[PDB]
Amino acid sequence: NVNVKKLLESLNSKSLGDMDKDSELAATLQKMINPSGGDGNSSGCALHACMAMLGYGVREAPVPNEISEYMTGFFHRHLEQIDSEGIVSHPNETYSKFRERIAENILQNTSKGSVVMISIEQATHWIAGFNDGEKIMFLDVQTGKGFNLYDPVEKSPDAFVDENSSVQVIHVSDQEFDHYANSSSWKSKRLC
Repeated sequence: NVNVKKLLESLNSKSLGDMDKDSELAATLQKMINPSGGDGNSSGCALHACMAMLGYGVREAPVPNEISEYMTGFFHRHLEQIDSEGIVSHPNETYSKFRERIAENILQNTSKGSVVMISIEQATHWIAGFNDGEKIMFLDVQTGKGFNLYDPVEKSPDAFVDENSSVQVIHVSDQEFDHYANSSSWKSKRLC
């Protein structure tokens, strides 16, 4: 049974930059949460990443035919935030700087140990964010990457972000995460 505290300890002892940390954790979680390497709707992976980082457990994300159990209606209280402008890239902004700037917004509006669901360009793609107290870790546990904007190719930290790129930071409530935790659907998802 997967102990997330001990993954973080181990990881945070490494002389790796923050992006590489995120990338390592996410690749590790991807194998557990998305073993099938599915590439459809990423919201369930991102939610399962959130659940894992909050200490509820590491479970396999719903596959497409399990979406209708719970994920189908998950965001109903957040539809306006998901459609809003959110945080828009600046011209000539590198991936690393846009990341840092997203991170600062999240760190200012969230408390330590919290998580957020991050919509990329109005739900074009979902990633997760974990506030460890000093920094935000960005986790794409569907594809096994840290911060990305759902480009069809990998992007280095010094690549330029395309104009008008955006993310919407969705503050899913502690109630919403707990509700999921107490559902049949979560409980039938395979532990590990």
